[PDB]
Amino acid sequence: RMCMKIENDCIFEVKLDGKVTGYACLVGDKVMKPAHVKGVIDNPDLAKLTYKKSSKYDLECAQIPVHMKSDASKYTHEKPEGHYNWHHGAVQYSGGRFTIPTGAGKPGDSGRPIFDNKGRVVAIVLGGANEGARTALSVVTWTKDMVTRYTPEGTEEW
Amino acid sequence: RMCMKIENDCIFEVKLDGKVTGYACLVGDKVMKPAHVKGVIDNPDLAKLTYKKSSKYDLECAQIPVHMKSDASKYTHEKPEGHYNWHHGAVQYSGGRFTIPTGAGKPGDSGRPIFDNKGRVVAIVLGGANEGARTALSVVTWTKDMVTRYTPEGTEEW
Repeated sequence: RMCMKIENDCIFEVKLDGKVTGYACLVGDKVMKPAHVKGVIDNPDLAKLTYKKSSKYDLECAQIPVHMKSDASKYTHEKPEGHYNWHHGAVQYSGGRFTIPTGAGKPGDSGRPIFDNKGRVVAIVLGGANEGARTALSVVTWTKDMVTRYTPEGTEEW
Repeated sequence: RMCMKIENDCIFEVKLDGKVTGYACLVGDKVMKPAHVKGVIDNPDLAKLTYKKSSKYDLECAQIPVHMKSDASKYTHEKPEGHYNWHHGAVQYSGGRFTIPTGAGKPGDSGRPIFDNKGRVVAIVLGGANEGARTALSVVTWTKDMVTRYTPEGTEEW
Protein backbone atom coordinates (compact mmCIF):
# COMPACT_ATOMS: atom_id res chain seq x y z
CA ARG A 1 0.00 0.00 0.00
CA MET A 2 3.08 2.22 -0.10
CA CYS A 3 2.74 2.64 -3.88
CA MET A 4 -0.57 4.45 -3.31
CA LYS A 5 0.90 7.16 -1.00
CA ILE A 6 3.82 7.47 -3.45
CA GLU A 7 1.27 8.10 -6.20
CA ASN A 8 -0.32 10.90 -4.12
CA ASP A 9 2.58 13.40 -4.35
CA CYS A 10 3.70 12.33 -7.87
CA ILE A 11 0.25 12.33 -9.58
CA PHE A 12 -1.28 15.55 -10.96
CA GLU A 13 -4.61 15.87 -12.73
CA VAL A 14 -5.24 17.33 -16.17
CA LYS A 15 -8.84 17.92 -17.21
CA LEU A 16 -10.58 19.30 -20.33
CA ASP A 17 -12.86 22.06 -18.94
CA GLY A 18 -12.78 20.12 -15.68
CA LYS A 19 -13.52 16.76 -17.26
CA VAL A 20 -10.34 14.94 -16.17
CA THR A 21 -8.80 13.23 -19.20
CA GLY A 22 -5.44 12.24 -17.72
CA TYR A 23 -2.76 12.55 -14.99
CA ALA A 24 0.72 14.17 -14.86
CA CYS A 25 3.46 12.52 -12.72
CA LEU A 26 6.76 14.07 -11.48
CA VAL A 27 9.68 11.63 -12.14
CA GLY A 28 13.29 12.77 -11.56
CA ASP A 29 12.64 16.39 -12.82
CA LYS A 30 10.11 15.95 -15.70
CA VAL A 31 6.28 16.23 -15.34
CA MET A 32 5.14 13.04 -17.22
CA LYS A 33 1.99 14.31 -19.02
CA PRO A 34 0.69 12.33 -22.10
CA ALA A 35 0.35 14.41 -25.24
CA HIS A 36 -3.16 13.21 -26.08
CA VAL A 37 -4.54 14.65 -22.80
CA LYS A 38 -6.10 18.07 -23.44
CA GLY A 39 -6.45 20.27 -20.38
CA VAL A 40 -4.96 22.22 -17.50
CA ILE A 41 -2.79 20.99 -14.62
CA ASP A 42 -4.44 21.99 -11.33
CA ASN A 43 -1.37 23.37 -9.54
CA PRO A 44 -0.46 26.69 -11.21
CA ASP A 45 3.30 26.26 -10.70
CA LEU A 46 3.25 23.44 -13.26
CA ALA A 47 0.82 25.32 -15.51
CA LYS A 48 2.98 28.46 -15.91
CA LEU A 49 5.84 26.44 -17.45
CA THR A 50 6.71 25.88 -21.10
CA TYR A 51 6.06 22.27 -22.22
CA LYS A 52 7.88 20.13 -24.85
CA LYS A 53 5.63 18.76 -27.67
CA SER A 54 6.02 15.16 -28.98
CA SER A 55 3.53 13.15 -31.07
CA LYS A 56 5.37 9.96 -32.17
CA TYR A 57 6.38 9.45 -28.53
CA ASP A 58 3.12 10.87 -27.06
CA LEU A 59 4.59 12.77 -24.11
CA GLU A 60 4.79 16.27 -22.67
CA CYS A 61 7.33 17.31 -20.06
CA ALA A 62 8.62 20.49 -18.45
CA GLN A 63 11.21 21.19 -15.77
CA ILE A 64 9.49 21.11 -12.37
CA PRO A 65 10.40 23.99 -10.02
CA VAL A 66 13.00 23.57 -7.26
CA HIS A 67 10.17 23.13 -4.70
CA MET A 68 8.62 20.15 -6.62
CA LYS A 69 11.65 17.74 -6.61
CA SER A 70 11.28 16.77 -2.92
CA ASP A 71 7.65 16.03 -3.82
CA ALA A 72 8.55 13.79 -6.81
CA SER A 73 9.22 10.01 -6.99
CA LYS A 74 12.55 8.21 -7.73
CA TYR A 75 12.74 6.33 -11.10
CA THR A 76 14.36 3.00 -12.10
CA HIS A 77 15.32 0.90 -15.13
CA GLU A 78 15.00 -2.61 -13.64
CA LYS A 79 12.46 -4.55 -15.75
CA PRO A 80 13.07 -8.06 -14.41
CA GLU A 81 10.63 -10.78 -15.34
CA GLY A 82 7.78 -10.78 -12.85
CA HIS A 83 5.17 -8.73 -11.01
CA TYR A 84 4.76 -4.99 -10.51
CA ASN A 85 2.16 -2.73 -8.92
CA TRP A 86 -0.58 -0.40 -10.16
CA HIS A 87 -3.25 1.93 -8.81
CA HIS A 88 -6.19 -0.24 -9.91
CA GLY A 89 -4.47 -3.60 -9.38
CA ALA A 90 -1.35 -5.37 -10.64
CA VAL A 91 0.67 -5.36 -13.88
CA GLN A 92 2.03 -8.70 -15.18
CA TYR A 93 5.33 -8.34 -17.03
CA SER A 94 6.31 -11.03 -19.52
CA GLY A 95 7.82 -10.74 -22.99
CA GLY A 96 8.21 -6.97 -22.82
CA ARG A 97 4.46 -6.39 -22.41
CA PHE A 98 2.42 -4.90 -19.56
CA THR A 99 -0.90 -6.71 -19.17
CA ILE A 100 -3.92 -6.07 -16.84
CA PRO A 101 -7.19 -8.08 -16.30
CA THR A 102 -10.01 -6.60 -18.50
CA GLY A 103 -12.41 -4.49 -16.41
CA ALA A 104 -9.75 -2.61 -14.46
CA GLY A 105 -9.60 0.29 -16.95
CA LYS A 106 -12.24 2.67 -18.29
CA PRO A 107 -11.51 5.54 -20.69
CA GLY A 108 -9.60 8.37 -19.08
CA ASP A 109 -7.37 7.34 -16.20
CA SER A 110 -4.21 7.82 -18.28
CA GLY A 111 -0.97 9.08 -16.77
CA ARG A 112 -0.92 6.83 -13.70
CA PRO A 113 2.64 5.35 -13.18
CA ILE A 114 3.60 1.72 -12.68
CA PHE A 115 5.60 0.87 -9.57
CA ASP A 116 7.90 -2.00 -8.69
CA ASN A 117 8.12 -3.67 -5.27
CA LYS A 118 9.87 -0.88 -3.35
CA GLY A 119 8.40 2.24 -4.96
CA ARG A 120 10.64 3.08 -7.92
CA VAL A 121 8.65 4.19 -10.99
CA VAL A 122 9.04 2.00 -14.08
CA ALA A 123 6.31 3.05 -16.53
CA ILE A 124 3.66 5.61 -17.50
CA VAL A 125 0.43 4.16 -18.91
CA LEU A 126 -1.01 5.71 -22.07
CA GLY A 127 -3.65 3.23 -23.23
CA GLY A 128 -4.18 -0.45 -23.87
CA ALA A 129 -5.52 -3.11 -26.20
CA ASN A 130 -8.23 -5.54 -25.07
CA GLU A 131 -6.76 -9.08 -25.13
CA GLY A 132 -9.07 -11.84 -23.83
CA ALA A 133 -9.10 -11.83 -20.05
CA ARG A 134 -5.62 -10.28 -20.02
CA THR A 135 -5.65 -6.86 -21.67
CA ALA A 136 -2.33 -5.31 -22.68
CA LEU A 137 -1.00 -1.79 -21.97
CA SER A 138 0.41 0.83 -24.39
CA VAL A 139 3.20 2.43 -22.32
CA VAL A 140 6.24 4.75 -22.23
CA THR A 141 9.36 2.70 -21.42
CA TRP A 142 12.92 3.94 -20.84
CA THR A 143 16.58 2.78 -20.64
CA LYS A 144 19.93 4.57 -19.97
CA ASP A 145 19.51 7.04 -22.86
CA MET A 146 16.44 5.93 -24.77
CA VAL A 147 12.71 6.14 -24.24
CA THR A 148 10.57 3.63 -26.16
CA ARG A 149 6.77 3.64 -26.70
CA TYR A 150 5.42 0.12 -27.12
CA THR A 151 1.85 0.20 -28.45
CA PRO A 152 0.19 -3.23 -28.85
CA GLU A 153 -1.85 -3.76 -32.05
CA GLY A 154 -5.56 -2.75 -31.97
CA THR A 155 -4.86 -0.33 -29.07
CA GLU A 156 -7.67 2.03 -27.93
CA GLU A 157 -6.42 5.09 -25.94
CA TRP A 158 -7.92 5.26 -22.43
CA ARG B 1 -2.02 -32.62 -13.91
CA MET B 2 -1.70 -28.91 -14.68
CA CYS B 3 -0.10 -29.68 -18.05
CA MET B 4 -3.36 -31.32 -19.16
CA LYS B 5 -5.54 -28.21 -18.51
CA ILE B 6 -2.82 -26.11 -20.17
CA GLU B 7 -3.12 -28.45 -23.17
CA ASN B 8 -6.91 -27.94 -23.05
CA ASP B 9 -6.92 -24.18 -23.70
CA CYS B 10 -3.93 -24.12 -26.12
CA ILE B 11 -4.57 -27.27 -28.22
CA PHE B 12 -7.10 -26.96 -31.08
CA GLU B 13 -8.33 -29.81 -33.27
CA VAL B 14 -7.42 -30.31 -36.94
CA LYS B 15 -10.19 -32.44 -38.46
CA LEU B 16 -10.13 -34.05 -41.94
CA ASP B 17 -13.56 -35.30 -43.06
CA GLY B 18 -14.53 -36.42 -39.57
CA LYS B 19 -11.12 -37.65 -38.50
CA VAL B 20 -8.92 -35.42 -36.31
CA THR B 21 -5.52 -35.53 -38.05
CA GLY B 22 -3.58 -33.10 -35.87
CA TYR B 23 -3.48 -30.82 -32.85
CA ALA B 24 -2.72 -27.14 -33.55
CA CYS B 25 -1.43 -25.18 -30.53
CA LEU B 26 -1.49 -21.37 -30.13
CA VAL B 27 2.05 -21.45 -28.59
CA GLY B 28 3.39 -17.89 -28.34
CA ASP B 29 1.45 -15.66 -30.80
CA LYS B 30 1.00 -18.29 -33.59
CA VAL B 31 -0.72 -21.68 -34.24
CA MET B 32 1.82 -24.59 -34.27
CA LYS B 33 0.31 -26.86 -36.96
CA PRO B 34 2.55 -29.57 -38.62
CA ALA B 35 2.75 -29.32 -42.39
CA HIS B 36 2.06 -33.00 -43.03
CA VAL B 37 -1.40 -32.74 -41.38
CA LYS B 38 -4.08 -32.30 -44.06
CA GLY B 39 -7.34 -30.83 -42.83
CA VAL B 40 -9.34 -28.01 -41.29
CA ILE B 41 -8.95 -26.29 -37.88
CA ASP B 42 -12.28 -26.55 -36.03
CA ASN B 43 -12.46 -22.94 -34.80
CA PRO B 44 -13.18 -20.72 -37.83
CA ASP B 45 -11.13 -17.77 -36.52
CA LEU B 46 -7.97 -19.81 -37.07
CA ALA B 47 -9.25 -21.22 -40.37
CA LYS B 48 -9.87 -17.82 -42.04
CA LEU B 49 -6.18 -16.86 -41.69
CA THR B 50 -3.36 -17.13 -44.21
CA TYR B 51 -0.89 -19.88 -43.32
CA LYS B 52 2.81 -19.97 -44.32
CA LYS B 53 4.13 -23.18 -45.98
CA SER B 54 7.36 -24.98 -44.91
CA SER B 55 8.46 -28.48 -45.91
CA LYS B 56 12.10 -28.90 -44.73
CA TYR B 57 10.99 -27.66 -41.30
CA ASP B 58 7.51 -29.29 -41.45
CA LEU B 59 5.49 -26.51 -39.83
CA GLU B 60 2.58 -24.19 -40.55
CA CYS B 61 1.88 -21.05 -38.54
CA ALA B 62 -0.33 -17.97 -38.75
CA GLN B 63 -0.83 -14.97 -36.50
CA ILE B 64 -3.57 -15.78 -33.98
CA PRO B 65 -6.20 -13.04 -33.48
CA VAL B 66 -6.05 -10.56 -30.56
CA HIS B 67 -8.62 -12.69 -28.67
CA MET B 68 -6.49 -15.91 -28.82
CA LYS B 69 -3.26 -14.89 -26.97
CA SER B 70 -4.98 -14.87 -23.56
CA ASP B 71 -5.81 -18.49 -24.51
CA ALA B 72 -2.25 -19.21 -25.82
CA SER B 73 0.07 -21.53 -23.79
CA LYS B 74 3.51 -20.24 -22.59
CA TYR B 75 6.91 -21.05 -24.26
CA THR B 76 10.48 -21.43 -22.95
CA HIS B 77 13.99 -22.41 -24.09
CA GLU B 78 15.26 -24.28 -21.01
CA LYS B 79 16.26 -27.81 -22.10
CA PRO B 80 18.09 -28.96 -18.97
CA GLU B 81 19.00 -32.59 -18.66
CA GLY B 82 16.10 -34.47 -17.12
CA HIS B 83 12.37 -35.16 -17.20
CA TYR B 84 9.48 -33.38 -18.92
CA ASN B 85 5.77 -34.01 -19.32
CA TRP B 86 3.47 -35.23 -22.09
CA HIS B 87 -0.22 -35.91 -22.73
CA HIS B 88 0.17 -39.70 -22.95
CA GLY B 89 2.97 -40.00 -20.37
CA ALA B 90 6.48 -38.63 -19.88
CA VAL B 91 9.34 -37.57 -22.18
CA GLN B 92 12.91 -38.51 -21.17
CA TYR B 93 15.48 -35.95 -22.30
CA SER B 94 19.09 -37.06 -22.69
CA GLY B 95 21.62 -36.32 -25.42
CA GLY B 96 19.34 -33.94 -27.29
CA ARG B 97 16.71 -36.62 -27.92
CA PHE B 98 13.09 -36.96 -26.77
CA THR B 99 12.22 -40.59 -26.03
CA ILE B 100 8.90 -42.27 -25.02
CA PRO B 101 8.12 -45.94 -24.04
CA THR B 102 6.84 -47.88 -27.13
CA GLY B 103 3.04 -48.32 -27.01
CA ALA B 104 2.23 -44.75 -25.98
CA GLY B 105 1.82 -43.54 -29.58
CA LYS B 106 -0.40 -44.68 -32.45
CA PRO B 107 -0.53 -42.98 -35.86
CA GLY B 108 -2.17 -39.59 -35.77
CA ASP B 109 -1.87 -37.77 -32.46
CA SER B 110 0.68 -35.31 -33.87
CA GLY B 111 0.81 -31.68 -32.77
CA ARG B 112 0.60 -32.27 -29.02
CA PRO B 113 3.19 -30.05 -27.16
CA ILE B 114 5.76 -31.13 -24.59
CA PHE B 115 5.69 -29.36 -21.23
CA ASP B 116 8.30 -28.85 -18.53
CA ASN B 117 7.62 -28.93 -14.79
CA LYS B 118 5.73 -25.63 -14.44
CA GLY B 119 3.83 -25.46 -17.73
CA ARG B 120 6.13 -23.72 -20.23
CA VAL B 121 6.02 -25.31 -23.71
CA VAL B 122 9.31 -26.78 -24.94
CA ALA B 123 8.49 -28.91 -27.99
CA ILE B 124 5.95 -29.89 -30.65
CA VAL B 125 5.88 -33.58 -31.56
CA LEU B 126 5.83 -34.53 -35.26
CA GLY B 127 6.61 -38.25 -35.29
CA GLY B 128 9.02 -40.79 -33.89
CA ALA B 129 11.26 -43.77 -34.56
CA ASN B 130 10.71 -47.08 -32.77
CA GLU B 131 13.81 -47.79 -30.61
CA GLY B 132 13.60 -50.94 -28.44
CA ALA B 133 11.51 -50.24 -25.36
CA ARG B 134 12.40 -46.54 -25.58
CA THR B 135 11.10 -45.03 -28.82
CA ALA B 136 12.47 -41.67 -29.92
CA LEU B 137 10.71 -38.51 -31.08
CA SER B 138 11.13 -36.30 -34.17
CA VAL B 139 10.34 -32.82 -32.77
CA VAL B 140 10.36 -29.05 -33.53
CA THR B 141 13.03 -27.52 -31.26
CA TRP B 142 13.87 -23.82 -30.85
CA THR B 143 16.48 -21.40 -29.41
CA LYS B 144 16.80 -17.56 -29.26
CA ASP B 145 16.57 -17.12 -33.06
CA MET B 146 16.65 -20.59 -34.54
CA VAL B 147 14.20 -23.44 -34.88
CA THR B 148 15.69 -26.91 -35.43
CA ARG B 149 13.91 -30.13 -36.54
CA TYR B 150 15.64 -33.22 -35.18
CA THR B 151 14.38 -36.35 -36.93
CA PRO B 152 15.93 -39.71 -35.74
CA GLU B 153 16.86 -42.39 -38.37
CA GLY B 154 14.10 -44.75 -39.66
CA THR B 155 11.43 -42.32 -38.37
CA GLU B 156 7.73 -42.83 -39.10
CA GLU B 157 5.33 -39.84 -39.05
CA TRP B 158 2.55 -40.50 -36.50
